[PDB]
Amino acid sequence: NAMNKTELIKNVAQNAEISQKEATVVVQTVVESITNTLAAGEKVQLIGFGTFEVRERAARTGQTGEEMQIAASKVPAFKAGKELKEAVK
Amino acid sequence: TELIKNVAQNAEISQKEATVVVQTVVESITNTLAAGEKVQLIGFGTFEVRERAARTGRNPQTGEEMQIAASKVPAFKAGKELKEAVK
Repeated sequence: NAMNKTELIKNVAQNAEISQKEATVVVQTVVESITNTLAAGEKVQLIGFGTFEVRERAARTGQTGEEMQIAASKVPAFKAGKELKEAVK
Repeated sequence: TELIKNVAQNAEISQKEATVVVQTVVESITNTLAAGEKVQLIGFGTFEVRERAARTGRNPQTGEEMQIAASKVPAFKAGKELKEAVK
């Protein structure tokens, strides 16, 4: 089935033929790196894969009927590259 | 390449090995997504494949019928920990 964090680490250890601990260090690093880049408002390309950035948002309007005004916000965003789009289709 | 720098630094290996190792991460994730399954990362977020069935629609120009093809879109859902850092 699916692949959680612990599953991914163990698949990286197996496939890169490094150890359980090294694999943990690398995946933890990928996670923390992207988080630290986006928190800084910056962009990060993980090539073969895609791009992570911060996407500025302004107010949509937007189930009682109501068009409440939702506030402007920064959210995270991922832009899949060509390789990822071709693997998955 | 700041990312590859953090890996070489935190794992204590060559930039070239950090390359290779990061490629492996990209591939598992890509392979799971390619199989229709999800990749779920505690305290970061989830990747998944947004599947949409063939539909028959309507040409916006002519009111004439229009097949709309099936699709498969790679998606990422950020979790709370990532959303909050970003705001």
